[PDB]
Amino acid sequence: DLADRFAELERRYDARLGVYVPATGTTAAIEYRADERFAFCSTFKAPLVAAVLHQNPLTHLDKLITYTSDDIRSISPVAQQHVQTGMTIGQLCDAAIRYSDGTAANLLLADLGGPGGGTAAFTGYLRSLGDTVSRLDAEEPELNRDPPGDERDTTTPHAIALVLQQLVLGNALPPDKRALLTDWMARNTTGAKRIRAGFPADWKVIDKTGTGDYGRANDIAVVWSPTGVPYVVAVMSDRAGGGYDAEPREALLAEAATCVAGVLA
Repeated sequence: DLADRFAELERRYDARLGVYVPATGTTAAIEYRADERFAFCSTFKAPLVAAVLHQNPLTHLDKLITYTSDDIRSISPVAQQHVQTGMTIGQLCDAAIRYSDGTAANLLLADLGGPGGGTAAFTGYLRSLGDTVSRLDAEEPELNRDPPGDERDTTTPHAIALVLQQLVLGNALPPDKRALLTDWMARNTTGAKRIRAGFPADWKVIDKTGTGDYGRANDIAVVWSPTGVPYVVAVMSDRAGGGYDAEPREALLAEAATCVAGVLA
């Protein structure tokens, strides 16, 4: 009945909802618009940190990266406070995952692929994980603003779930690197009202959110049942009918996750 429940969510919230939960050995795949493109918004910062971690020795995380206040062209709660100091790469990975800092992400992009090639190199990193569908094309903030229907800066819940399933559950990062990506997302500050709110509090929830224009509200998560069985949950939504300033409805994501929690019970 999962289709009819998800469709009622789309009726009630006036939204397009995309859900993908990969099949496990015990469970079938839960999928709803799972192969439609949704904007990444800030969800790309999780694989972005993975890409930085993967390409460099843990020594790189202590390289201090300098930037100005004019480099702050986006919501940057943490970077905001060093508009001349500089941060260490590990702290940008931190700010980019936990506070969704936009400046952190732009700097992490530049670290990854240089001044002109950050989004191509990020995209290439996903390609190397077997994701041939996702694309990042702009930096912060333009990547949150592409028109509905535009393929630029989009992923699919299917693609980003499979990517996530390789980063946290798979062997895409060495144990220590994997451990730090898992740490940052589990200490996220932004996801309380989305997938986390839809899952019973003794399931473990690790996530990275994205929010953008056209009512875009995303959460990608790995969750662990009380007995430790891991599931990956990608929930993406937009409310494009309302125009660029349409309000995102976090509660839609929480509800999606509640349905997911009820079939993985």
